[PDB]
Amino acid sequence: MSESERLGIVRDFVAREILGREGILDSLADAPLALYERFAETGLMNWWVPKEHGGLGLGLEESVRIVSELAYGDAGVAFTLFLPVLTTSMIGWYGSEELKERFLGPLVARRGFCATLGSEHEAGSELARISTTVRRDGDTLVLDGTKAFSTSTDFARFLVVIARSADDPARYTAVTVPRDAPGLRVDKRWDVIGMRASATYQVSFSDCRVPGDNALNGNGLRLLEIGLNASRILIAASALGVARRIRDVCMEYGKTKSLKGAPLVKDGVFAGRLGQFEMQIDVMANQCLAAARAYDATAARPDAARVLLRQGAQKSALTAKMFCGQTAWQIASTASEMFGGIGYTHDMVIGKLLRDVRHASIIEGGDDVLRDLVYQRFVVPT
Amino acid sequence: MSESERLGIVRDFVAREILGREGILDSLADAPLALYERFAETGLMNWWVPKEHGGLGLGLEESVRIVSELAYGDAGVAFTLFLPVLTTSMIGWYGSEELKERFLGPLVARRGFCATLGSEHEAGSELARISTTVRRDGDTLVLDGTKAFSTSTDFARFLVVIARSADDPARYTAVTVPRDAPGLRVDKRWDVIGMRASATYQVSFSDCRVPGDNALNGNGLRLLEIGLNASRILIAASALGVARRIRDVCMEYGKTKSLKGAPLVKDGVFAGRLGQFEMQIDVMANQCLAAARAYDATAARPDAARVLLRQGAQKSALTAKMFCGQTAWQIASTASEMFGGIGYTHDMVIGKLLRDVRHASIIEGGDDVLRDLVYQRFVVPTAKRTLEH
Amino acid sequence: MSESERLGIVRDFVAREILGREGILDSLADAPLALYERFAETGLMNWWVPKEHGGLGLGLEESVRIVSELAYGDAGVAFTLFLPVLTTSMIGWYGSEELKERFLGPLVARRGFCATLGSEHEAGSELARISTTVRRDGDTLVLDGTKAFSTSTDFARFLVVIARSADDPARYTAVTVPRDAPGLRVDKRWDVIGMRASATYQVSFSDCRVPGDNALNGNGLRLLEIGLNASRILIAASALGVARRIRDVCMEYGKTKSLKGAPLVKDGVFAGRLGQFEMQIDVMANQCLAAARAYDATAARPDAARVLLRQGAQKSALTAKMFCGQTAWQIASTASEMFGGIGYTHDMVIGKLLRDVRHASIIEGGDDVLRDLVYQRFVVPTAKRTLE
Amino acid sequence: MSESERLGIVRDFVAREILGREGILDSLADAPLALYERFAETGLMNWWVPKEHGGLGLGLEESVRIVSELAYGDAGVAFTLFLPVLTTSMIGWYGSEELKERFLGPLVARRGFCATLGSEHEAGSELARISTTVRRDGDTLVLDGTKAFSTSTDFARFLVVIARSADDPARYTAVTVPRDAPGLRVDKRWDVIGMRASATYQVSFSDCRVPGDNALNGNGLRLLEIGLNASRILIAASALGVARRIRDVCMEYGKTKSLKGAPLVKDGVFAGRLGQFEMQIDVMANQCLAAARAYDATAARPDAARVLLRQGAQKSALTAKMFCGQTAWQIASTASEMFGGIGYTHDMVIGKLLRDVRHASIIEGGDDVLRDLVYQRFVVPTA
Ligand SMILES: Cc1cc2c(cc1C)N(C[C@H](O)[C@H](O)[C@H](O)COP(=O)(O)OP(=O)(O)OC[C@H]1O[C@@H](n3cnc4c(N)ncnc43)[C@H](O)[C@@H]1O)c1[nH]c(=O)[nH]c(=O)c1N2
Ligand SMILES: Cc1cc2c(cc1C)N(C[C@H](O)[C@H](O)[C@H](O)COP(=O)(O)OP(=O)(O)OC[C@H]1O[C@@H](n3cnc4c(N)ncnc43)[C@H](O)[C@@H]1O)c1[nH]c(=O)[nH]c(=O)c1N2
Ligand SMILES: Cc1cc2c(cc1C)N(C[C@H](O)[C@H](O)[C@H](O)COP(=O)(O)OP(=O)(O)OC[C@H]1O[C@@H](n3cnc4c(N)ncnc43)[C@H](O)[C@@H]1O)c1[nH]c(=O)[nH]c(=O)c1N2
Ligand SMILES: Cc1cc2c(cc1C)N(C[C@H](O)[C@H](O)[C@H](O)COP(=O)(O)OP(=O)(O)OC[C@H]1O[C@@H](n3cnc4c(N)ncnc43)[C@H](O)[C@@H]1O)c1[nH]c(=O)[nH]c(=O)c1N2
Repeated sequence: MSESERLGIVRDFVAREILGREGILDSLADAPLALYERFAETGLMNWWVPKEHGGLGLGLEESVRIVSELAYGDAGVAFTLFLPVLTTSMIGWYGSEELKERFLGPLVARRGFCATLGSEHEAGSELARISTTVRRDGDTLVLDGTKAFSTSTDFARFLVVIARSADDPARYTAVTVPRDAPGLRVDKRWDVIGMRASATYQVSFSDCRVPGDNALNGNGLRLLEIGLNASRILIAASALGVARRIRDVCMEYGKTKSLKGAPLVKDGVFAGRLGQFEMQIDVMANQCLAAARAYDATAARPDAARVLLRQGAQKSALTAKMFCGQTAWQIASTASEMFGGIGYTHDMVIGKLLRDVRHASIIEGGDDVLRDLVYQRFVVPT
Repeated sequence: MSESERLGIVRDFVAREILGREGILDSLADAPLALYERFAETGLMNWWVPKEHGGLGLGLEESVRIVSELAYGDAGVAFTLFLPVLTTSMIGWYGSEELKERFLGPLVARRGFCATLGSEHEAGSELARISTTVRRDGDTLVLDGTKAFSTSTDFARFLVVIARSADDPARYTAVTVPRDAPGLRVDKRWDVIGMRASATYQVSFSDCRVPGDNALNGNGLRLLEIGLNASRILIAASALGVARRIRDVCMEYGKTKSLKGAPLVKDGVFAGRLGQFEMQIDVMANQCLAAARAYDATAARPDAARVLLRQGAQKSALTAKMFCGQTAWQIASTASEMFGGIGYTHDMVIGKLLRDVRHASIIEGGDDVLRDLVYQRFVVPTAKRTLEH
Repeated sequence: MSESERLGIVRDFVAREILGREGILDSLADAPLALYERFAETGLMNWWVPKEHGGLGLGLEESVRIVSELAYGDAGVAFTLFLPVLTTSMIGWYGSEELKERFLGPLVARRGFCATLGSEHEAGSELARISTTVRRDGDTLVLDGTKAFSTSTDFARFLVVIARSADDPARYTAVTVPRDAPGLRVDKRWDVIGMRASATYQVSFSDCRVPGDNALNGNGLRLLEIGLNASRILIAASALGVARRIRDVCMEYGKTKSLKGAPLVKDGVFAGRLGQFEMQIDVMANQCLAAARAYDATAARPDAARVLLRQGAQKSALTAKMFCGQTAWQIASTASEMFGGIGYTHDMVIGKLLRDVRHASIIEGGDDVLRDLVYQRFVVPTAKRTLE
Repeated sequence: MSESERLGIVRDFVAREILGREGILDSLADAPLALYERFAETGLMNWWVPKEHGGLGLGLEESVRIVSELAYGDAGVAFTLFLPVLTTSMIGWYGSEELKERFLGPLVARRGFCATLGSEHEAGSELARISTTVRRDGDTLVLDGTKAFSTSTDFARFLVVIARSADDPARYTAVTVPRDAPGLRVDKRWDVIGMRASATYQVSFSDCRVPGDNALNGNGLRLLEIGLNASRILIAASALGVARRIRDVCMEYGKTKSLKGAPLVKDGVFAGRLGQFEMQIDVMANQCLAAARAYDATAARPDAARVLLRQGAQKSALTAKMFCGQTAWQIASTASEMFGGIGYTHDMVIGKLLRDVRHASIIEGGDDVLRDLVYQRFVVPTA
């Protein structure tokens, strides 16, 4: 199947299961929504997983296009569908071959979800301070602690938990945990203000025991940073998709709205806003594609796992999320006033799109964290 | 009671009835919420209505402070409680003595709401194009048409409707209508994204008959512009109140959030944001008060109704709502990213405050409409006369 | 005469001596320009100095209107003419009666300038770290050190220098120094990017000796903060004046520029920008007037000097300079693109007005300094109190 | 000659002839400055001209890197050196072989400048209203009219003038004119507020006669739009280079400025600003490269001239100039306040860089014009 044919399948899924269903998608309905099963039936679930595990092995450049099309429909749906790339990419590069086969093989075959548990309430983004601990006890690993936010965990097949070693407090380990391990408790689902088609949870571990072979190889904080390269780029692509939707929603309104005796699409102030939007969308698209191409070129190296350990955070993954999160938010903010009073009602979608797009600058590192990281890694040394 | 004790009563009301009860206020609950009757128990309902019409006669300058305090708790509650100033000010200035005694005379003692119906879907802000018509039938006026948005109408005691005459080339008339006039239908309540403690309705008229004496005296679109001077200033005051709440929510979060081994209130980036917020709040407050003082000075003139026909839209009422609506949105927008992931949840109030404060730049004229009005009314005539000219 | 007649005199001065003379004012010519002596002849120099010293004693509210009219013509001319209020207000409240008669009397009668020397290179705005010292030597004070920027000093009658005592753990003192004091050296004039009708200097002291009675009474850094209340409000009023000029320059251009077959003043995008400008000018004006009225109400109190030591920096003086500096810069930035290519030449004044208005957010404390000061003085203590 | 080697030559030229010389560069000195002859001596003048006319034939992608390096030193020097691409690309695609041999050949070998005269005062960007006229007189063309702004004209070898046909008012023609043609008058040099190492002129024509074959083939307004694809992308690349310089000036100041007991490079507000600048520079770079790569792919087609007549303005050329002009101005605006009082003096370069970068959003179409063009061409039709 061609790349163009796959994108048409995604576009038909959006038109068929998302567009016109903003009501249910924005309702924080019992998870998972049936539409996720419908996406499974496309054959495109986990589309990035390598062919060695029965996946399609699609590159991140193609993923940018897929995610932009999904998020045009609903950013919470796109998020839920691409975010497992964070977990699978960490397992792909730093798990043993037997661990990869135990978890990734079934993930693809069963059309399932997985999740990564990094965030904690008190540590915040200062991840050296995380308090979730992992202890060796014979042939098992023992997890204890509370993890603040993780998406899809309740219906995931397995999780990767970033933990600090109690044995050596200077050591951090990523630990694979199956969903129904003893001692794993889903504490609650968060009442998110947007992306309300996604489900995000607080999770607690108390004497949670898993086999010793379940740890990934490497500093868990460095592995997390590497896994976030893919998800940060696709969060940027999601913001691009919402901005495209906002543009199209403005044009649909402008065709029928009258001002000064003509459709609003003929008005100079409106034209100026939409031309600025289109410029911004063009730049966001080129930035996402540049970042994805760089990601794919590195992942194609036969030594990619070792190369990525040296690299850590990819500069253009950080800058793509920063730029697209800021720009799509600014587009939504402008458009939130372009529909008069009806734009202040749920009869128009712009209110939802604005809440949805707000996630991009917040999740996986806010812009204070990421500005500092870009500065320390790519300005100070240069 | 002093002005200071009245504001203490308003603050106590917000503390007792609004703060901590944000869930019900954001729920679009069946209207009117019981808290509006509880506000009437303070003695402050319709606080601006002149002494000559049975009210406390508080000035708009004091109203700015009252609204700011109410909106600090909830902008939709504030909005519901001050918006009738638009209606009562038009009737007080331009209604006949008989009409004023019939509708304004009892309003304060009844603790009643009233509403103004200007907006329409097809006309937009081009109200010269309104399609709600008023036709004369002997000593009676007959209304027909659909009005797009009006706040509190369902539980209001009476309304003022802006209509175009069906008997004249281009004549506009403000017509007073009791809530239960036959022919008046409340079509639906709007599912608003914020201010969900306020209730706003679409309303239709079919052969709705009222006495000819129910028409206010004057060009109805000019009367509406004059009435909007007060509500535009108080919308600005509401945005100021929400901005003060956002500042305080940031400080409360910063006291217990840790960064680099110390509370966030010690961080330089945080301090910079809050110092900027405080500057913007100070500027908003001085603009609202300046606009209100100017309004009060005109309204105290003995010929105020005649003066206001000549003046029309007050420049600083327009610029107050423009500035405060923009600034408070910018503050909420900045603050929406200052709480990390928990700020993306309903565990924090910022998401609600962002939806609430968004109303200020939209309602009673968006900023494209208001920039053009300021330009045409004040910039163009001035440009004739400048030292650079 | 009346306040309106006074403002007409200022407007006439601007129309006759400033407007149309962009080239000379922007040239960093030998200072002071002759137009300053022309202004002296109006009888309005040092218009704020109290009548007890021969001055007109005009309030800061009126000063806002005067300065905005001057700055409409040229922000550097306005700056040069109002900035001595920083120095004279400190001397007026915290100098001895003898010191006030020795310096303020002649300043008015002789139509002179004076300056305040606070800023230093190494200390920056962290003026607790200033390295300019003052040492007692019997009944005389001895000053040593380098001061970074001070306006009009070379042709000023006298200065007030903020110094750190060499005889105390941490004592700061404001010291009056006559221009002809031996040991006072004007190192150089700064080649400023805008306000090139003003002259600002680096100044050094070496064994510069003055009588002990030349010291003002009080913590020198607090006195400075109090003196800056007036000058910060008037910097705000200057930015307001420049914003008014930018609005008017846009309207004059728009009347004769054609677009889509009609004057640009009929265009919707233009109307929106100018409506936004006018909103911002109105808000700036009301902020400046509020700050000035609060300043005037405090200064009218019989115990004003004592009250001001307790109050220090005035919240609305800081917020006025912050707001007007940011807003006038935003207006100039927008306008710098509104004239097409001719706007990128000296045939239009917008390039100069942009450079001129840039001063307002930089001078007398940048916005990083001022946001932090507003935060520490007004946000942190009131967070002890709030309904939430 | 590797590409990295060529870029090293450019960087060495910037270090030798530009850095530390802001005084002279900002002074609107007698033009052309001697440094342009020094650039000619590198062998890189007119580096984009195809090898068919003796040029190096470098693509626009490499040109983006070259211009960014030049503009890092001085945007006005960069502008003067790359802007002839507008003129040469028009002649290359729409001139006859004889015209190309007559004007493009010698341009490369003689290391000269050429210029395009499009803008007019009364027409503004409403170019259908241009009033400069061209009339046929036998086998010759007669030009009459005043052109508002043209860069390097006084020392150019030749010009392309956009004119309206006096015979058929519906027709627009691009006409090549030798600099020394009788009837061509350089009226004045504009006193520009920035890029004061460049020279831009008002030019008038009175009975200016040239051979008929000096005309390019095609609608002159469409040809101008096509030529502007390259120059608009390189204006964006110039703004990028100035933004990189501003970042570096901030870092050099922050290393020696003290704040709360530590160098300013340790301060959180400063780090936030510079991290934001670096993100914006990365995005600008990737947008310029994407636009240049699309330009190069189209220019490499055998039928490029025909393809480009259909295409007209390239979307990503417009969006690159729009984005980079806005972003680099915003960076300059923020930095103009980051140096305290010394930043308000000519002891610091930020004042000049601010004036320099201001050109990018203004020249070759302001953003009101370009937002409307992007809207009409790329938003409205895509139903
Ligand atoms: C819907 C949804 C979905 C998910 C998640 C959250 C949400 C809301 N997350 C967690 C999310 O990625 C996380 O919330 C963000 O990275 C932000 O980190 P914190 O909330 O800890 O705030 P954090 O502590 O980083 O920042 C909070 C505030 O503190 C200030 N601050 C922080 N750093 C600063 C600095 N350097 N300088 C100045 N100020 C600074 C700022 O005001 C900032 O807004 C997650 N997690 C996970 O592990 N797996 C998952 O699947 C998901 N998915
Ligand atoms: C919660 C709530 C409560 C109320 C109301 C609304 C809501 C949402 N209103 C109505 C409200 O005041 C009204 O919606 C606003 O004035 C805006 O008018 P329109 O919705 O018609 O949009 P409008 O047609 O004015 O604008 C829609 C869009 O058109 C564009 N546009 C409009 N004018 C333009 C211009 N000059 N130039 C360029 N673009 C332009 C802009 O994109 C703008 O966003 C009301 N009404 C009433 O009568 N009584 C009441 O009590 C209330 N209360
Ligand atoms: C034309 C002209 C005229 C005058 C003056 C200057 C000029 C240019 N001044 C001096 C002027 O008031 C002084 O330049 C400003 O107050 C700023 O002080 P510094 O230059 O020391 O920079 P300062 O050290 O305050 O700031 C420099 C940079 O450091 C950063 N920074 C500083 N504080 C920060 C913070 N808290 N947080 C984060 N970042 C921070 C910022 O990047 C800022 O731009 C003056 N002086 C005088 O005594 N008498 C006079 O008459 C005049 N008049
Ligand atoms: C240093 C320098 C160098 C050069 C040039 C200029 C300068 C200053 N130019 C000319 C330059 O490209 C030209 O100035 C710009 O394209 C802008 O065109 P106009 O100046 O005619 O203003 P234009 O008329 O396009 O715009 C002026 C103002 O009108 C308003 N406006 C315009 N269009 C609008 C719209 N659609 N909607 C709303 N408002 C609108 C805006 O306020 C705008 O700022 C040139 N020319 C040439 O032929 N050859 C060359 O080499 C050069 N190089």
